Amino acid sequence: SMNPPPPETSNPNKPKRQTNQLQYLLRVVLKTLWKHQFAWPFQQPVDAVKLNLPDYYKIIKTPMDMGTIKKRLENNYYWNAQECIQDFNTMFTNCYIYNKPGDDIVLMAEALEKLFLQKINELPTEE
Ligand SMILES: Cc1cnc(Nc2ccc(N3CCN(C)CC3)c(F)c2)nc1Nc1cccc(NS(=O)(=O)C(C)(C)C)c1
Repeated sequence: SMNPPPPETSNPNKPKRQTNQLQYLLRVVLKTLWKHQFAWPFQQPVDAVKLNLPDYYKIIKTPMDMGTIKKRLENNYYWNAQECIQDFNTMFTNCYIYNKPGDDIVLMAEALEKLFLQKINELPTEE
């Protein structure tokens, strides 16, 4: 089962703006998570062909990954921090939906999510 096209990272029809919270999401949240030892499965779209997971995109219909999020942030795709936080949450939820408790990938997601939430807990006051 073939890979779908990746999620968009630009869209001229979508409104957007720069906010101090979005800057933090790139400079602090994304850039820190990227360096975590367990980041790598989440740095690009899942390659379900290479992994021989032909049902991955049968089950995950709203895929999301940190490579996509990074590009969206660099490309000023978002209107607000909540939109970006939603993409991270989609990424984590997708992992917990597809995999079994106790799977290595779930342990990895959980560690990354712990760090994410620590960073979001310090999200600066808006504007
Ligand atoms: C984000 C995520 C969510 N859920 C999974 N699940 C999952 C399930 C089963 C297996 N394996 C596959 C091989 N097979 C023999 C045994 C079962 C499995 F490997 C993973 N995996 C995720 N990410 C990931 C993990 C590893 C490797 C890459 N590599 S990649 O090519 O996609 C890359 C380098 C482009 C990120 C991604």
